[PDB]
Amino acid sequence: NLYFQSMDPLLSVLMWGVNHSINELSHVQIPVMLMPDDFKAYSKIKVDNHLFNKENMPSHFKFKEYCPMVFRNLRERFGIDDQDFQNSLTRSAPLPNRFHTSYDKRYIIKTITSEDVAEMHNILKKYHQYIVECHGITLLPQFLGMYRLNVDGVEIYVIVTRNVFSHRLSVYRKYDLKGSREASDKEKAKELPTLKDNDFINEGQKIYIDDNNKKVFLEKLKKDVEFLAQLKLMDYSLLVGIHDVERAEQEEVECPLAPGEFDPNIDVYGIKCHENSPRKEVYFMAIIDILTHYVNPEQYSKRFLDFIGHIL
Amino acid sequence: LYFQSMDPLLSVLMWGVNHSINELSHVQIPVMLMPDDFKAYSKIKVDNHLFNKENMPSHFKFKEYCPMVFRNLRERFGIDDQDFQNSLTRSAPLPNFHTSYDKRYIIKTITSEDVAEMHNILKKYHQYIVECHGITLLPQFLGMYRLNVDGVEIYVIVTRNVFSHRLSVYRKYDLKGSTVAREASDKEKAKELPTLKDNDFINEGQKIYIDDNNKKVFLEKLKKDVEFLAQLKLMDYSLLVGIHDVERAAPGEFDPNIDVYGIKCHENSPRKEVYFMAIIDILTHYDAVNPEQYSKRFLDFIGHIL
Ligand SMILES: CC[C@@H](Nc1c(C#N)c(-c2ccc(-c3cccc(C)c3F)cc2)nc2cnccc12)C(=O)O
Ligand SMILES: CC[C@@H](Nc1c(C#N)c(-c2ccc(-c3cccc(C)c3F)cc2)nc2cnccc12)C(=O)O
Repeated sequence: NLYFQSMDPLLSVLMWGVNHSINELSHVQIPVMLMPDDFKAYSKIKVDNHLFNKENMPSHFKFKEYCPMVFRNLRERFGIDDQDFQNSLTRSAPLPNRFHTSYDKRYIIKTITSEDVAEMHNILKKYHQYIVECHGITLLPQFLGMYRLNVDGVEIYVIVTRNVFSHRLSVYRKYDLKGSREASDKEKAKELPTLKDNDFINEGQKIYIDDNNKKVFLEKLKKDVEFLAQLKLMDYSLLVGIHDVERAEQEEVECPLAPGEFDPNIDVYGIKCHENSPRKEVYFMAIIDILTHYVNPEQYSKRFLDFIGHIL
Repeated sequence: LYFQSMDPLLSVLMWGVNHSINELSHVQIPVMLMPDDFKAYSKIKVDNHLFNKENMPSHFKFKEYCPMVFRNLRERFGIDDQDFQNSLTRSAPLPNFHTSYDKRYIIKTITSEDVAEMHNILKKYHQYIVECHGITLLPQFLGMYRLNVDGVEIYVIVTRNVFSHRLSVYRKYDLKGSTVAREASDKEKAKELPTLKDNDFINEGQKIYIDDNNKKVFLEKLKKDVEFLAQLKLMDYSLLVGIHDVERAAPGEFDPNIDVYGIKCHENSPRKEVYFMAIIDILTHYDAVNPEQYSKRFLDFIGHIL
C-alpha cells in the first residue's frame, strides 16, 4: 500500500503532510466564501514516534500548511479534486530534475525561501480575487498548496504548482522567455536544455498557432501581465514546451487518445499547431516564477508582452 | 464527520482514534510483534491558527501507547480497524465511563499508574491472548491513549462492552465473592439500571440458568483467566453480569461474533433470559487477602451461583 518511503526524508514528510492535510480538510466544512482570517491561517503538526514505523518514516518531524482553506478553494477553482491531488503527491514519491514533479507529471514541487512565503501572503488576497474574476482561466502559475517541513533539523518551505507541460505528451524542446539570456555550454549538453531568449531567436524557432488561438492567448497574457505589474512583480518567464508528434512516434516505436491529441481539462496550457505548420507540434505555454517584488514592473510588463507578441 | 462535541476531550479522542487508524493503514502488518513494540508510542501535537476553529480545539496533543500491539489485539479479538475507527468516530461516545455510539466499546479515563501497570502486564497479556486464540472472559484492551487540550491531560483505555449492542439489560451485577459488605447504596438502587453487588445478588434470590455444557465451558475459561490474573498478582476484579429478559418484547437472539459474552438460558428456565458475563477492572497489583486467595474466593462464589 502507501508507506511514503524515500531516500529523501523531506520527501517522506511532504507525502505524509499532503496526505495528512487533505484527510484533515475532508473533516472541515467547505465554506460558502473565504473570509479574511483564512488568508492569515495555518495548521502545525509535530510528530514524535518512538520505536514505531521507524523503518519507513523519520521518527521526528514538523509539517505546517499555510492558509489551508484558500489553497483548497484554489484547487477547486483550477478544476482539481482534493482526492486526485492527494493521490498525485502521495501514491508514489515525486521525481527530481531544482524542482520535483509528481510521479504522474501533473504537478511541480519547488523549495522556496521564507521571503517568498511572506510575499505569497502579501499577494494572496489579490491573487485569489483575480482567480475568481477570470473563472480560473489564466496563464498565471496555479498555486495549489504551500508548506513548511522540518526533519533532522533541516527546515524548508515548498510550493506546489500545476505542470505547464502535459502529463503524457513528451517535450522535445523547452524555452524560458523574458524579453531583453542564452543557455550555458553545460545546460545545452543535457537531454532537455532549458533554452532562453537568444536560443529562441538564433535557432530560428517558430510557433505555428492559428490567428484565433494567438488572439485568445495574447489576450490572457496581457491581462495576467497587467495584474502582475499592479502587484509590482517582475522577472517572470513564459515557459514554452514543444511536443513533436513525429519524434515521440519513432522514440516509442523502438521499445483512446490519438497522436498530438491531449485532454484540455488536464493539460490545460495545451495549444494545437495550425494546419500549415511544417511539423505536427503541440505547444504548452504559461507564466512561471512570478514572485519578485520591485527596469520597473511597468517596463518589465511591456517588454515581456512586446517580445512574446513578436514570436507569437 | 467533524468530531464535534460539547466536551473538547471527546473531540480530540475521536480525532486521535481517526488519526491512529489512518496512520496504521500506512504501516506494514508484521509477521509477529517484537519486544520494542511493547515500549513504542506515537505523539502528535496540533497547533491551528484561524483554521477549523469552530468544530475542534486549536491546541491539543494525542499519544497512542504500543500501537502495533493494540492493532494486533483488535485482529485477535475479531475486530476490523475500519469498523473500530467507525464505532469511535462516526458519532460521539455517550457518557453513562463512556459507550461508543453503536454500544460496541467502553471508553474509560485511567491514571498514569494504570498506564504504567498496563505496560508491566502487556507482554504476558498479549501472549495469553495468543495461547487462548482470543477465547477469554478477560477485558479486551483495544487501545490506550493520552489526550491534552486546554492544559488538561487524561489517559484513556478502550475495552469491549460485556453487554450486547442491541438487546437491553434489565438487571446488572458487579460480583467479587468478597465476604465483606458489598451492597449497592440506597442512591444506586433508585437509578433505572442500578449496579447491584454480591449481597444484592444473594438477597434478591437471583438465578442464572445455563445448561451443563455452557457452564462447563464458561467455568473452564474463567478458571484459566483467573489463574492468569493471580500469576500477574492482580486482584479486586469483578464478574460483570447483565441479564436481558426476552419476554419483554428476532426476540431471544444475538450475533455471537458481535455480542461474544452472550449465553442463552436453559430450555427449562422459568424465564426466558440471556446472560452477558465477563471479567472487568483487573488492573490492581498486590504491591499497593492475597491474589491466590482473591482468585480462589472469586471462583468458589461464581461456581456457587453458576
Ligand atoms: C524553467 C524552470 C524549471 N521547471 C519548472 C519550474 C521551476 N523551477 C516551475 C516553478 C515553480 C515554482 C517557482 C517558484 C519559485 C519561488 C517562489 C514561488 C512561489 C514559486 F512558485 C518557480 C518555478 N514551474 C514549472 C511549471 N511547469 C514546468 C516546469 C516548471 C525547469 O524546467 O528548469
Ligand atoms: C460496572 C462498571 C461500569 N461499566 C463498565 C466498566 C466500567 N467502569 C468497564 C471498565 C473498563 C475499563 C476499566 C479500567 C479501569 C482502570 C484501568 C483500566 C486499564 C481499565 F480498563 C474498568 C471498568 N467495562 C465495562 C465493560 N462492559 C460493560 C460495562 C463496563 C458500570 O456500568 O457502572
